[PDB]
Amino acid sequence: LKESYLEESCSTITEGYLSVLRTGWYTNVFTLEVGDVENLTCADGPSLIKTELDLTKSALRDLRTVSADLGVATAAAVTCGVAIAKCIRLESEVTAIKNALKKTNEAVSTLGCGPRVLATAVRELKDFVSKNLTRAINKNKCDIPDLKMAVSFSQFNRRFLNVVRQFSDNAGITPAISLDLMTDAELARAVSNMPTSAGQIKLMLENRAMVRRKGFGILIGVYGSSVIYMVQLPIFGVIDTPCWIVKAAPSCSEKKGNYACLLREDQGWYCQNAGSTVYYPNEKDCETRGDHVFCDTAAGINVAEQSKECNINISTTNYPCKVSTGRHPISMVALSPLGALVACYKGVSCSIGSNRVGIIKQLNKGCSYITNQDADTVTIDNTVYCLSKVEGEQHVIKGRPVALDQVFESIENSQA
Amino acid sequence: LKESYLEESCSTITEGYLSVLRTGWYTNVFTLEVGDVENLTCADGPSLIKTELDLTKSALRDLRTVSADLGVATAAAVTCGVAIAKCIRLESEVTAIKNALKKTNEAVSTLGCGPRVLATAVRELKDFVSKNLTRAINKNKCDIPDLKMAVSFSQFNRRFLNVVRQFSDNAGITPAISLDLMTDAELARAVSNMPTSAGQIKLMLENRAMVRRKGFGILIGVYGSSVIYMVQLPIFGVIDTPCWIVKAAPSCSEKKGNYACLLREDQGWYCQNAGSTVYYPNEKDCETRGDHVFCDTAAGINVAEQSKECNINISTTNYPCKVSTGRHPISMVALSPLGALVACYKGVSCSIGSNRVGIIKQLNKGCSYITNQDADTVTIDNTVYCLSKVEGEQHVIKGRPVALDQVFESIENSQA
Amino acid sequence: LKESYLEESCSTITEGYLSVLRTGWYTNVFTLEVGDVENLTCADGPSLIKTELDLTKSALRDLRTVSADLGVATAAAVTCGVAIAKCIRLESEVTAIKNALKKTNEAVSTLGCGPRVLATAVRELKDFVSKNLTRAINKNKCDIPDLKMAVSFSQFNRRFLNVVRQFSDNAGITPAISLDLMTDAELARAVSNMPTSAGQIKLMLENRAMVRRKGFGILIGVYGSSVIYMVQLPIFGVIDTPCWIVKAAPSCSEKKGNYACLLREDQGWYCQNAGSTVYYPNEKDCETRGDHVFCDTAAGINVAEQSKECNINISTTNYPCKVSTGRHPISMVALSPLGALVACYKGVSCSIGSNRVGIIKQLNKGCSYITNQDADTVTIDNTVYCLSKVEGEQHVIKGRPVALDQVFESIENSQA
Repeated sequence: LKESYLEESCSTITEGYLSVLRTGWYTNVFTLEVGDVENLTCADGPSLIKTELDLTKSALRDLRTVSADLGVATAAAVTCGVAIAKCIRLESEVTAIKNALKKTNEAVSTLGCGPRVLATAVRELKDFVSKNLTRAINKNKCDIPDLKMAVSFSQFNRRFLNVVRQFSDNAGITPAISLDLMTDAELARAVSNMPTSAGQIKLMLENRAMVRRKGFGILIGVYGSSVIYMVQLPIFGVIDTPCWIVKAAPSCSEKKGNYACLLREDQGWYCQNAGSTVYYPNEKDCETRGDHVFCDTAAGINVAEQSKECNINISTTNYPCKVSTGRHPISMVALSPLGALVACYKGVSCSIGSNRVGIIKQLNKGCSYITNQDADTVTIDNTVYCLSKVEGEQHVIKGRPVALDQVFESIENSQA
Repeated sequence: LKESYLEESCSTITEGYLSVLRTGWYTNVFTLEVGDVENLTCADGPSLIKTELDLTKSALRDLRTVSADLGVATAAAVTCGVAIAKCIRLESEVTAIKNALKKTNEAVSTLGCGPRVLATAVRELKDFVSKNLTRAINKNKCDIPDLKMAVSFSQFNRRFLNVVRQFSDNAGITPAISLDLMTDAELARAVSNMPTSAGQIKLMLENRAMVRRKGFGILIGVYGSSVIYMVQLPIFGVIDTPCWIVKAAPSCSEKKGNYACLLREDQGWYCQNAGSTVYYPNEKDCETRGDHVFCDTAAGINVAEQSKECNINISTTNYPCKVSTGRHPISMVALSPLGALVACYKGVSCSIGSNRVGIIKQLNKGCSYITNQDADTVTIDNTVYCLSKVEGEQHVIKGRPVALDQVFESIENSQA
Repeated sequence: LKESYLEESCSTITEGYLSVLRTGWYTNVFTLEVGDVENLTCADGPSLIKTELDLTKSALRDLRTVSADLGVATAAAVTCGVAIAKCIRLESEVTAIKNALKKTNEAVSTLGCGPRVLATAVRELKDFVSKNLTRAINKNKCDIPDLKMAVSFSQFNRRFLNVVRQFSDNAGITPAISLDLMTDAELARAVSNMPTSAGQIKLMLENRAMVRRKGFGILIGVYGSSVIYMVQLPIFGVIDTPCWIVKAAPSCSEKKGNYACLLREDQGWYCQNAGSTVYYPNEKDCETRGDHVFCDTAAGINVAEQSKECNINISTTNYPCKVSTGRHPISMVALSPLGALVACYKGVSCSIGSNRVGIIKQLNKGCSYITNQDADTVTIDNTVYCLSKVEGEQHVIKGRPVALDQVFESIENSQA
């Protein structure tokens, strides 16, 4: 909640973060009973209930014609998911978990390889198909005067049909959990049943939309009158360790109308997990929510603890800070948590504006750091960048503005 | 509508374009009245209307469990969008705009920070919930013999449920405007109310599907019986300035079975806006529609006016034309507006075919330029490239085929 | 089904593949009859059937307000698709194919430019609109006591409305075929009608979900009471030629706490088609299904047959094997078909685990090759990588671990 501007490097650092680290996967297997619906037929000619039965059977048979045979964390995670659809048909665990879920609509159970996985039953469609609807469909009569029967049917199989749309349209693995895959109460029962300490399950529950976004779904298959799928939910088994984030902007010097520029390439996320610092170089591997930060940890890299020497004595530091270099001039804005680093050079015009006072001042050629208490908006030409009004303490560390040590090594080698 | 082939560089230039430049964002805030639907309950056991009420209340409460806390133009644009959802709950402007939209279903109004934003009301669901439906749900009786009441209910809340699907499934920010977020008449009222000159609003209206594609949606929140969302629509405030587009293909020379190749890296879009030339290096930042070109301008870079010297005297030119170089042979086709540059080298076979005459001739090893009046199709091996039949005048500029001046500087440095 | 581990290069090769090569596009044009539905109006005030008619007419008119004007294979393919929507409105082939599909609901016919394209009719909505429904809507009376009429209407136009959602939401070109664009029976009739030999159509039919994923849809337009769209289905006209796939992992050597590392950059897919070897460098250009491999061939590059000399004598080989080089240490796992190459260096811990025995052993610093019969899982720190249990024969080829010859050329040039 305390941000430091490195005057010496035209850069920012943002501190004060709590990890929410994805360390594992929780499997919520759902079983949707459709019922013995294949052995029902409408022979009283064309009918609305007949059209719904033919639609239901066509979507079900279309799902029975379905068969299977990236940033790093997700690929290791998918290898997990495949492992669980496999061990499922294994030893017909179906038969086992089937016996286990007749008894109840929600239960915990160790799978052949599964370490006590979650099983949730949704049987409304079979009971309706079996009880109310199948008695009205005995004797092959569907143009019944009971129009109520047709409307209950299209409403109750709607969840299954959209479920079929969601599985047929995405070739078996949705990237997240829709409210039709798992409602919120079922989502909450599954999130609540995860194996971690109290603060982690409670915190994951709060922001359960992130559990939705970071999880995904796998088709297991159709067996008779049973619909089977599984949802992989990220277990954020690690919370409240230090994280901090690093931003940087181009440092350019001009002599005689010509430019020499350099830029730090160590932007992105850093976290202190298990005695090492993990770098999440891409934005998408981590995600902020207020003061808490959600990261998939398998997406990070163990880097040496050496990054604080990149702030204190960056030229003279022992680990070589990686940088790139350039020969022709640029201009841009890298927005920061409590401001913006604005590199505004000849050829562009930059300004800061206020939602209360209007444009305050055009901003200077060179590297400038602007605070989000200072301005409400920044503009470069016609590109508009507005800014947040979030509060916290900011600080300036005075100093004059391939591995960077390979740039010093390249210059130093060419002159002797 | 006049294309020039640069024989001297194996390259094309396409001229004759009218800008449609995204210069701003128009905010269309929608208010969907759901009604006082929470205080209705069905106590006459399980029912179709009860299931619809429980579904409606579950989707609404699921949306009440929703909370928040890339090519450059879009990120600056999102900072806008966040600014507007913030200033909305501010000073409960809700209460203000609420007072303002009771009076009418469509109106203009300055927001606390909003410079006269658009407000659109859609109240059908509350009035139905309140008038026809709530009187039939008094006294907690839902298995009524009026089946008409249940069908009007599922049809009228369908817009809200798909609206809920669209907001719950995308974690609050859709990338575009579906016909369920904003119908065409509401889309047209909002596009029509934008702040620019007549030719721009009329032209944006024509191709309003691009306004759909370039805009996006933000969830604001649920308050009581009111549903609130906002749609950011791009204001293409700039039209009919010169744009032109540059394509290039590999120029390869062979000696003794060995290749030396070079390629211009200045492909992409160029526009003359406000005294500078803006380069849109990625295709997606600009989009053609006939003779008009749609660009998001915040996606471009002010480059010096020096690019025409890259055509006249490219080796000797003063700004250094950026190029890359290579040592091992390749082969490819870069399709152009009125043809194709085909670099066809040893190892591949290339041909042009006609939909009328069939294969005309196999095309030559080397760099060839083919016109879309010349052929209907071009093939390299089994990769098929067909071509358009669009008309306009083509011209050949005769000439023998890191910054390119850094390639001349590198060769020139190594021999003395 | 026989995998070779190159001990000499810390690398894997997987052999035993059957091509399923996308060599062409099959066009399935669908014609959906909506009926003369515009000339029907409901004047008996507000009604459910009236709301459905107004919705249907609003979605239809919204689709009448729709107008148009990447990894390489797809872009050449889209130029195909555009060619076919063009030649369609040409010579009003509509009128021709219209005459041709009155006679039947499915037929083959050469288009003006089309080489005998497929036409499929779906007319249920017009016949219902015309026969049962239009007689009940004569005399402008929609609040009829027949509630059955309203439910048949919303069910029958549902396919058209979701069809409209799918076309309005994606700006006219879906990336694949939903079950609502083409049901499985229509999908099967179209796949079955493709121009190739028996083994190819039969095999494509098996895994028709890949035909779905690799095809896409194009809006042609609305004319009166006729809905028109086309689906481009990939014709995998080539099957059962040799393919093989190459993986590699970093080879690192340490001296005095310092690292020198190199890595082969020739990972990806290789196929023997038409006398040349085609390289599919990106995963997405090819896709495995068991022992068969699905590739879009226009996505590949003709490379010289020289790659087997990259295995036998890679340092001394004549074509220069492309490699990159590095100066600072890394650590990672590249999973393989029958195992994993695990480069585990100082700073990380790696292990293999078993679903039966538990963690077997922590894995060694250095380059290790682990078989999927050997372990069920591998872990680096907290990043979990599990593994498959697929069977086949593995083999080790003993040997001590820019173009690679440019790395030998760079070292060799700097010392003399």
